[PDB]
Amino acid sequence: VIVADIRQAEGALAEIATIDRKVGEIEAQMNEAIDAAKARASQKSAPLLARRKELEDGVATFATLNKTEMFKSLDLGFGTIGFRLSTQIVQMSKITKDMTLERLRQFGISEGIRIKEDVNKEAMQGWPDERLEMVGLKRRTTDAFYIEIN
Amino acid sequence: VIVADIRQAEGALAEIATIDRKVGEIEAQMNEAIDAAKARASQKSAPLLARRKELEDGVATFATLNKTEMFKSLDLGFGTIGFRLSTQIVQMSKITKDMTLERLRQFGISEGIRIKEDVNKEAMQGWPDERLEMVGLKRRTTDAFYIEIN
Repeated sequence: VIVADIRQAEGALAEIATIDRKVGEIEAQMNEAIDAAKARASQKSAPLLARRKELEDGVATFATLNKTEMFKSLDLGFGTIGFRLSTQIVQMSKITKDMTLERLRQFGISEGIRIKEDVNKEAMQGWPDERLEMVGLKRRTTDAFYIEIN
Repeated sequence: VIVADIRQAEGALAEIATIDRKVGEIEAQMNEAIDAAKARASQKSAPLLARRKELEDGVATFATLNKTEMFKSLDLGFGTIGFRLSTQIVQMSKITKDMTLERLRQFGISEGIRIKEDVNKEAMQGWPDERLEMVGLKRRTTDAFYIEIN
């Protein structure tokens, strides 16, 4: 396209604003198709997963109440049941994860700590250009074109 | 449900494995409905957004080539066009964001730095219970029931 004068811009920005209105409504129909699918899926499978619970439980009390004689891992053809040992490391009772860090740090244990550092671009903003230059940063100042539909 | 004997478990784990097979196929149909919607949406709007580009550009060269006389922000009824000043702070040319941090830190500027610390649960794992206790951590050891379909 070639926009040779002010009327021809006016033109373009009516078309553009027609596309925005079209597109943005293509994207309403998709979110109705997707909305509907998520709703069918979850409609049909809520009762199946309710039933799977009852049964899952079911076998559970049975396998505990009968535990001592019965087991490792009893094969049931359709799959295995049984008991497994999972160790997890967790906070002590009244101790937050930040208190564990400060302790790791009081004791000098840096292997205990995971750090992710980042530059604070907002204390930066109120610096002069020279202070930025010393920390390896520059203000990039753009004059950019904007079409801005109503 | 009440699973009073080994045959009745066998029962349950055939049903369960039927649900898993049903559900997990409800969830294939949804991802075909959603797959299809994302594909219609993006089919109809690829040409509309191609056209929006041509026009967007279009007005752009026109507004630059004609810049000095023409502008702030010319109103076109359907919306505004023009030029705006956006300042952004960015890395200097051969300087990574980690070198800017180390510099911030060489100079003692802690306001420049954003930290997010975290406990390394993997150096933890090879600790005795007592070392954990001092940093406020405990090994929680669970014996859990597992039904595990084939």
